[PDB]
Amino acid sequence: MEKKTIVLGVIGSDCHAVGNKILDHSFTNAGFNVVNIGVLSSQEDFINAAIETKADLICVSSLYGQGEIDCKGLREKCDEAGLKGIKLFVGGNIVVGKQNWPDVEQRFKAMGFDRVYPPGTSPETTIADMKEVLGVE
Repeated sequence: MEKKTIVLGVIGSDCHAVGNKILDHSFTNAGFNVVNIGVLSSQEDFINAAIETKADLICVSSLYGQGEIDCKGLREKCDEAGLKGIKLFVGGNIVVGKQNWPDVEQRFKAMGFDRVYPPGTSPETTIADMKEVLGVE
């Protein structure tokens, strides 16, 4: 519930000249276990890194570099049910497009067990990482 295993990949909370801050409210945040999963999103190799964290909040700020394969890879990590991380947060996802976004996650977000980060993340997004992923918002 009050899980302390947040793992972030690819881009993320660093601040890629967002012009806000550094985005130090996702790193430690609640002083929980801060671990990096790595680039790409490769859920299979990150299953071995799930032994490490065993992240409840599996986030990858992968701009479709994960692909719809590895997107459906984390659906299989949930549908694994062996390893937790039923709640994912799909950072980036596509590019600039929220209001009337693609048919990609129109159907994949139909289930949308995960949330999505805007094309210009803020910690308002990770306010929701730690919110909905504790259990509910």
